[PDB]
Amino acid sequence: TVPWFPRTIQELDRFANQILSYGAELDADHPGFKDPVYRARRKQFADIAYNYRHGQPIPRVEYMEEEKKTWGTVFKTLKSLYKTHACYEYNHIFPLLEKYCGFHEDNIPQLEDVSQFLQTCTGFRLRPVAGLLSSRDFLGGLAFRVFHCTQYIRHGSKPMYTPEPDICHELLGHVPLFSDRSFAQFSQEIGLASLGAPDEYIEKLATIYWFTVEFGLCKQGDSIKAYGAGLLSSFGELQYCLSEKPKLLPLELEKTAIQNYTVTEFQPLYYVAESFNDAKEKVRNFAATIPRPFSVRYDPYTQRIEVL
Ligand SMILES: NCCc1ccc(O)c(O)c1
Ligand SMILES: [Fe+3]
Repeated sequence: TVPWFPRTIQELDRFANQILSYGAELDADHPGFKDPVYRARRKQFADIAYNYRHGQPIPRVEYMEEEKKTWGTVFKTLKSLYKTHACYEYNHIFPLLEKYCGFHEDNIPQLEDVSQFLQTCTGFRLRPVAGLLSSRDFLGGLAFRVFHCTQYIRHGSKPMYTPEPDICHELLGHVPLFSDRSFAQFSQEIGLASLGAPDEYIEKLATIYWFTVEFGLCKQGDSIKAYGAGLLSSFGELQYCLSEKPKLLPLELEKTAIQNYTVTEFQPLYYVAESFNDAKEKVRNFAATIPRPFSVRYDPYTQRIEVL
């Protein structure tokens, strides 16, 4: 039968009891695996996420000097590339994040301040997430303009590398785009298409998500710029994606939806969007082909999904 999905924004609280409990930091391969302090610090951030409930302010955390040093290294190194590689929407908002959210080399911004700023721009809000959510729950949150965000940071032994999302990736990669109204509507359309969709389509939407929100390129004037969070938080791939090496294809969902990708090396190919409004339209058309015995609409006044 139709798989369950949240109908009010508060029902998102039901996701905490549905994450992968044995996370990446438990693998022998993780940069912080033999470090017991790092291991305890991760447990500490996971307990904060676990106990969090919709509507509460996100807890503030005092980051250690070692964590701030890792943040500073990542921040200074990536910052040099945005003016020439990042899409206009990213560069337009960055100064405001520096002024009101504390985006600076010496300070890790607190999620509550960032979430309030996003709320004022487009109504997006953040909630801390323990570990790995299923694609279904992760995309479902977007229908409500809710982004599940990590609050921990990568291990300091390898500042320019992370095998998973961490706070540098969320703040430098995702957050700036969620400040833009058109990108916000586009992300939300992906989430709405996902509600009650059969598993095999959830995987298609997760693949579309990967080639847009995480690794998307966008047309701007007669140029091409990065807007994908995974590119914007990766020093090496951001430079590589705008060089002559990768193959570039126009965003076509029927095709993008089944494309294979790897998470371990630079992407051999990227899809280019004409604009976020156009990508939004393509998602809405694609959602029409998903076999669901109903239709959905979000009502921002009461924060509930209406099932038609
Ligand atoms: N679901 C696979 C892991 C994942 C999901 C969403 C993201 O934004 C990200 O950076 C990584
Ligand atoms: Fe991400």
